Amino acid sequence: VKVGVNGFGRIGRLVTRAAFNSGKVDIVAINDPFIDLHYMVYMFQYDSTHGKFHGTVKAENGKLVINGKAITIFQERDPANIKWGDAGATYVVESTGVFTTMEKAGAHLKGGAKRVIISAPSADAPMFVMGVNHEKYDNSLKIVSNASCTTNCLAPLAKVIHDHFGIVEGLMTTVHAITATQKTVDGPSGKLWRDGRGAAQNIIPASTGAAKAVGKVIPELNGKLTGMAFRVPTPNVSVVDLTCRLEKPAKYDDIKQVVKQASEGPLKGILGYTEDQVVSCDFNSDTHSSTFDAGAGIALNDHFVKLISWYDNEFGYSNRVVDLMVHMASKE
Amino acid sequence: VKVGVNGFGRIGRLVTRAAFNSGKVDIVAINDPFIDLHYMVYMFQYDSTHGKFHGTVKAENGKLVINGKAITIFQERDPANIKWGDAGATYVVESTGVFTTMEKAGAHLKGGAKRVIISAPSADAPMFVMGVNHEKYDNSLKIVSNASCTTNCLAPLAKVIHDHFGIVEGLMTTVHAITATQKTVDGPSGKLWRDGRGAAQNIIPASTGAAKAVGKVIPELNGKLTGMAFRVPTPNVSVVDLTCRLEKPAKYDDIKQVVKQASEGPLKGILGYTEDQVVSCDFNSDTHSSTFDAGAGIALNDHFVKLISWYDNEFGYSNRVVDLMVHMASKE
Amino acid sequence: VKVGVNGFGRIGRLVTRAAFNSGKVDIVAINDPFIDLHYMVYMFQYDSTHGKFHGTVKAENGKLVINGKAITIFQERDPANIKWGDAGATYVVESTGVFTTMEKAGAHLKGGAKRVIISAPSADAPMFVMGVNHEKYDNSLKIVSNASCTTNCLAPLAKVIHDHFGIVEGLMTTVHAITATQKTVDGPSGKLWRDGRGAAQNIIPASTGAAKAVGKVIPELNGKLTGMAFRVPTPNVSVVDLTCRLEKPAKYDDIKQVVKQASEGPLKGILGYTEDQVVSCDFNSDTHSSTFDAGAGIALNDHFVKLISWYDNEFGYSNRVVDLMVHMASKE
Amino acid sequence: VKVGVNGFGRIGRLVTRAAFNSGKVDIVAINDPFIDLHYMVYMFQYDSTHGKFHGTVKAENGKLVINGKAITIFQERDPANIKWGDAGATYVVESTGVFTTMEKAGAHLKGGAKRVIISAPSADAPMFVMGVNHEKYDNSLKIVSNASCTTNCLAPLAKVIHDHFGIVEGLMTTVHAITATQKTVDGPSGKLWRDGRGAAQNIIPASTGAAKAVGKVIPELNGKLTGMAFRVPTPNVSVVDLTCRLEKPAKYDDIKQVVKQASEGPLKGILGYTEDQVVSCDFNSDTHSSTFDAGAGIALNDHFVKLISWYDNEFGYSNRVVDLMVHMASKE
Ligand SMILES: NC(=O)c1ccc[n+]([C@@H]2O[C@H](COP(=O)([O-])OP(=O)(O)OC[C@H]3O[C@@H](n4cnc5c(N)ncnc54)[C@H](O)[C@@H]3O)[C@@H](O)[C@H]2O)c1
Ligand SMILES: NC(=O)c1ccc[n+]([C@@H]2O[C@H](COP(=O)([O-])OP(=O)(O)OC[C@H]3O[C@@H](n4cnc5c(N)ncnc54)[C@H](O)[C@@H]3O)[C@@H](O)[C@H]2O)c1
Ligand SMILES: NC(=O)c1ccc[n+]([C@@H]2O[C@H](COP(=O)([O-])OP(=O)(O)OC[C@H]3O[C@@H](n4cnc5c(N)ncnc54)[C@H](O)[C@@H]3O)[C@@H](O)[C@H]2O)c1
Ligand SMILES: NC(=O)c1ccc[n+]([C@@H]2O[C@H](COP(=O)([O-])OP(=O)(O)OC[C@H]3O[C@@H](n4cnc5c(N)ncnc54)[C@H](O)[C@@H]3O)[C@@H](O)[C@H]2O)c1
Repeated sequence: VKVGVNGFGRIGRLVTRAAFNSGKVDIVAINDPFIDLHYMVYMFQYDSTHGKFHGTVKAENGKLVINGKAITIFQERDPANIKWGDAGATYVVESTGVFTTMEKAGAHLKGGAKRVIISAPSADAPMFVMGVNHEKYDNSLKIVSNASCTTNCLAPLAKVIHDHFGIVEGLMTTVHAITATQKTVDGPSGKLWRDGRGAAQNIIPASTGAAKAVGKVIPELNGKLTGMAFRVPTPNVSVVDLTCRLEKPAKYDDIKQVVKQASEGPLKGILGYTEDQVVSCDFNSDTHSSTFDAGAGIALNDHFVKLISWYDNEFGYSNRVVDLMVHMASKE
Repeated sequence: VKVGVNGFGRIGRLVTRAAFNSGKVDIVAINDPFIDLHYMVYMFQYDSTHGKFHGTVKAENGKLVINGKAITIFQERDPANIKWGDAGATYVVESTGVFTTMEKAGAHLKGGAKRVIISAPSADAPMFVMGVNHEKYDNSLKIVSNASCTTNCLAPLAKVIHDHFGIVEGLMTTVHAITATQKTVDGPSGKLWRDGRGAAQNIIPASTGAAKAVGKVIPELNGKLTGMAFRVPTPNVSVVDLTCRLEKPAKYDDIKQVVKQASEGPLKGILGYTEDQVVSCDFNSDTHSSTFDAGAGIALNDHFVKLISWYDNEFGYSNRVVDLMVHMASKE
Repeated sequence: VKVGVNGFGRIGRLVTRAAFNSGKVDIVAINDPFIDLHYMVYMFQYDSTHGKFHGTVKAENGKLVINGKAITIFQERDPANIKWGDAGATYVVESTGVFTTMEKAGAHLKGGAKRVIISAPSADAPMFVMGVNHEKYDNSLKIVSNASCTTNCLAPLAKVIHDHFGIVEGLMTTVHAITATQKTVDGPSGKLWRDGRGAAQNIIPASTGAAKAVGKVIPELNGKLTGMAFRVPTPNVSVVDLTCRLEKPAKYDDIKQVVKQASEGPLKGILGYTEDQVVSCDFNSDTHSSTFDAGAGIALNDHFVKLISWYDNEFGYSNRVVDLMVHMASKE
Repeated sequence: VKVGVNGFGRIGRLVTRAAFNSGKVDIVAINDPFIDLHYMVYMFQYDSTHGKFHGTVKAENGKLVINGKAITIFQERDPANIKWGDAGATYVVESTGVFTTMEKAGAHLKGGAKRVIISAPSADAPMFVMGVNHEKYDNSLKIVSNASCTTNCLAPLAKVIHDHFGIVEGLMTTVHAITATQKTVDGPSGKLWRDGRGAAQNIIPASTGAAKAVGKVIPELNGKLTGMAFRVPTPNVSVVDLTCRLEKPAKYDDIKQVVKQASEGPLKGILGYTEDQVVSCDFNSDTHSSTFDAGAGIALNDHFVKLISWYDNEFGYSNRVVDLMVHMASKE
């Protein structure tokens, strides 16, 4: 399938890296009004977090050429003015953070594209998570969402645990790395005041919808989960801390067995498992959605427990975008 | 009342700063084999976290003089070889991290001191927390402990909540700043392998006894609490995240009213209260033990809730050491 | 004397802090289209780098009131649409970073202000540096500039050394803390590509005009100095490293004596001197423009030498703005 | 040639990585009293800066097995008690930082080893630098030194420039990343006071012998160079800033040509060259000793210039150790 990209940021660029890594998806066009053709070369070649690109990159005849495949470049602010059709782009990835409703994202179809994928949650487009509800996707749907990074970590874990023991109620905290909507020194952040204070200096509390959204993707758990977040001064990689009460009694060692079996069968590639003494930098550029840390958790008794799971928020999420589009294309 | 210090580190120096500010406690001797007389002047004058000392500091006749008070300096590795009595030291503060049992800390009395206070938890000496059980102290006790920084934050908050609504069960996480037992780059750390990885780079999980210890200080809650910790890259100030279940039903607003009343009456100076949009740097050099953040917490139901409280782990703890010794002395 | 502020950022707010502390300058109006009235209270009360404000701050009748003085608030993007005169603002401080030429800054006079001071270098307005050329100011000048933070550190030091021994030639490097034009993660930065890479992760080279500009402020040194900069991951405080060649021979001790004498006489308050073992945090909220570090420098010969000087780039500069306006007003 | 390692730290472990990468050197024994057999596996597998080892690692029959080669493990404090001979170790790498003179390092020959290489400067063993004086090595010599990380960056650059234009005099500064002799919070550091202040918080000045040592390795430049250092809060990668005066006149573009030619001929693999807009993270795990940055430097005139060169202090240096031992072995 042939693909386009709107917004060449952290997610936009890493999705592009992943597609050339696989060879199931082919990238044929890119739009970003604030990055010119020569500046694109530089930003794709060099990366502070994940390292130099292994391959070749240059500019020839007004196009971007990676490993020898030529790509068409555009520079528009309004999405209705982009000529996707002429270039041959059948699916579009929307990753600017500015167009997350159905009305707004709809503008792409006007330029001659078939379907659109939003790289964030949505107030009204239907949400999917690979491993959990992806089989509910249908070819009547022209606009869809891949949810948030945090929701892709929490959802696979809660499904296994709910199926085998049963969840009565629960509360979540995430300790999360820094992103591009934060600030270097104290400053203006609009309506959300704590989010504008110095990012290199502070621990910062913040809101999250990620836990209530599990209830859309798993109906049975609707109304039984919620949570919050802290932002801390590391540049990539994050962690989930889930505290919950169970229906059926369960020793800690029984919980471990069930999680390892799922990682070796149906959820291979998505949910991992480990007993080593790891820390955050050990998961930099890891491709899983969720990895269970067996040593770091604890139980008060047979009905009340605390569980711990790690995730690369940039590079894990990027690879789930590509997987989603492949599934979709097999149902055309 | 006149006092001695064994260990001139982060706690040892800041206790000394607090006592000169207050003026009920008087410091008359100091022991540290690794810091000579001229080096002591430099370390007390300048501080990276809390700033310059306002006052005068100099060296005269082989003694350390601050605002005109002369202090006797010693350099011994073995605590039994030290002559406290001769210098006139009636209480000793033990803050080296190496002598935390009753056998080991007992050596100070062989040198002619009356009573000893350990600045950390203990396997066998009795523990106290101002505001919670300090009225159970009595004259027969020669060796005592002031517990940990985390236990001084959690204990006051749980006593209010247990008294008014009742705690059935609960689980705790603390997000904590870096300390002097960590390492600048990957290296050896003994039995705890995760503790030696790079402190400037990582989020690091670790164990903590601070929640079980609440059960010794408040007998009724023995066996109903436990928890863990993460270490993150800030130089000072930490936070508690308590998830718990209640006996009597309670709306969020009712919980707020009960906490504000306690802060304004019998726990004034120990427990604070706030509704402003705060972050970690806002509590640097604050003197409270625990401050409730009303905006950051959340409730699932009338029986299931998440509560949030801040603490300066260096400077809050230092001031509680001083308060304890005053109580003690006024009962001799 | 009564004054206005256009741009309530890091400099705009700290100038305001300095004036209330001193008491010769009085603030009566403030303009910032992106910070509303209630948001202003919060940003002035709490500060990550310098700490809480000691005083009272509140909102009453649509005006901002600090220790009982009411201030008029405006919200305009175009500086010509602003009514300075009506509020009683005789001088205006221009600290947005967007209006640094004479055409552009001229718009403030159309609103009824007398004189304007630009808080940055300028292509065409005349530049002044207290201690060096401030006595050349005169009444005919309606628009002026206070130069950059780096130029206020270098200029006083070079004038002493040129007067006593003579400078043939020289080259400068500054190691500088992070500012608000940098980025949290890899991203777009216009014409300067290196400036947009992750600020928490990297050492970053950049250009600076600060050394050539010394040649406008001291005509005799025109064409004999230039330099560059590196940006590093601290939140405040910077350092100068000057390498130079001399006309008259000079031992290191002779250089020290000449610098101490100037600090104790005609440059008191501007140029400091020290022989203690200092580091960067020791100068946080210091009010000098330049402090000579005697231990850190070194000489190859009696004609070839390396000199080292520290500066608080936020709070030192803020106090020089206030001093300039006093001089000006006492000559009306 | 068969090789042993004393001190399994940052350098000790990365040298071991490099030798299995090449296949010119074979590692057969390791000594470290503070890291037991099972702890060695963990520290070699996982790395915060350079990433997971690509290969296999396990423990079998009391030995360490990497990619299937078995290695003998020892646990001694005194180097005279190690049985190098029995294990078959013909050369020994000394990387503890405690044994840097000829007397002290001599103890290894008593255990039955042939020659020793010190991974640091030395008060009396003879020093070498690949690319510059390695051809002066002789088979009469039993104990030798590979100099410091900084000296391996400066020396190759100064040789090219001195040969083509001539150096009359010069002064150096290095901006340098953090290491394991620093501290997480303010504390005791012995005789060097600034070196014990908080490493995550400050810019710290320090001494260096690296520039005078160039005069041993290049006799003609003895007495014409010296310098100093700043330490800053990044975990790896450093930079050199050399300011110097020339004999023969030279335009900037002439200096560039000469440096590029040397990088493509005799000094290929040791000295690099670049015109792109790079920053520090772009050189993480780079194998060169010195890379010239052409955009970042500047000239005041035809006789007076400032030059800039980057270096991975951990991973560049490690690969030069291995190269030295190969050369040596060809002269047996
Ligand atoms: N950073 C993460 O870990 C992460 C994880 C999951 C989801 N996301 C989501 O992905 C989106 C972007 O995240 P990001 O981290 O890549 O931000 P980013 O700033 O790194 O990237 C955004 C890009 O959008 C471009 N852009 C802006 N306006 C545009 C327009 N009108 N037309 C075309 N291009 C435009 C910018 O030039 C920029 O390159 C957000 O909605 C975010 O919620 C981020
Ligand atoms: N920093 C905190 O958050 C905190 C809070 C509460 C309690 N504590 C506890 O206080 C104790 C001290 O902590 P710190 O943070 O000051 O550590 P630190 O390393 O800053 O201080 C320890 C000091 O003890 C000295 N020392 C070592 N051996 C000695 C001996 N034989 N005689 C005299 N002095 C000796 C060292 O030179 C050093 O000055 C620890 O047990 C710690 O757990 C720390
Ligand atoms: N921080 C330093 O070290 C330093 C030192 C000396 C000089 N300066 C200079 O001072 C100037 C301001 O610097 P800063 O560090 O406070 O930046 P900042 O971003 O902290 O402050 C800029 C402020 O200007 C406001 N602004 C933008 N457009 C405006 C408009 N039309 N009207 C009114 N306000 C507007 C923003 O909301 C913001 O509050 C810059 O030119 C900078 O170069 C900075
Ligand atoms: N870090 C760098 O960038 C760098 C660069 C060039 C040279 N060096 C030099 O290499 C040496 C070590 O540097 P490092 O960064 O690897 O320090 P490190 O702490 O990382 O490694 C030192 C190791 O020595 C072991 N050790 C200590 N005493 C011992 C003994 N008696 N016997 C056996 N083993 C012992 C320790 O257990 C530790 O593993 C120093 O001399 C340093 O100057 C370092």
